[PDB]
Amino acid sequence: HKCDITLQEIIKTLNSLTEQKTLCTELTVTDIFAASKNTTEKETFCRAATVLRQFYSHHEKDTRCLGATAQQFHRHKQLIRFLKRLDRNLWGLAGLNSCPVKEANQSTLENFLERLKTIMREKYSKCSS
Repeated sequence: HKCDITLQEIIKTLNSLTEQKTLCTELTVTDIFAASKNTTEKETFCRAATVLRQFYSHHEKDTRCLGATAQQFHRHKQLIRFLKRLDRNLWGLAGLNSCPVKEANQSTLENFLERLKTIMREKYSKCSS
C-alpha cells in the first residue's frame, strides 16, 4: 500500500546498531522466527518487540557485556537507549500490543537484529502495491 515515516525511522535505528554491533552482540534472545511465523509481519514485529524489551530493559545491568571499562559502558547505555526507541516504537510499526508467544527455542541478538531488519526490509520495499 505505502510506507510510513515510522518504518524509515525504524530502519535507521536498526541500521545504526548494525554498524556498532560487536561486544554486546550475540547475546541470547527469544527465537521468534523459528515457529511457523509465516503469519503477518505485524505479528512478527509484535512478538519480536517483546524480546527487545526484555533485552534492553532486563539488561540495563546484569554485567552482561557491560565491558568493565566505564568507556565500553557508555556504549552499553547507547545501544540500550536506542533499543528502547525501537521497543517503544516497534509497537507503532507493528500495530498490535497483545502477542505473548512462548518460544523456547533460543537464538542470538546478532541474529535478532538481522532477522528483525530483514522483515522491515521486506515490509518497506513492498510498501507500495
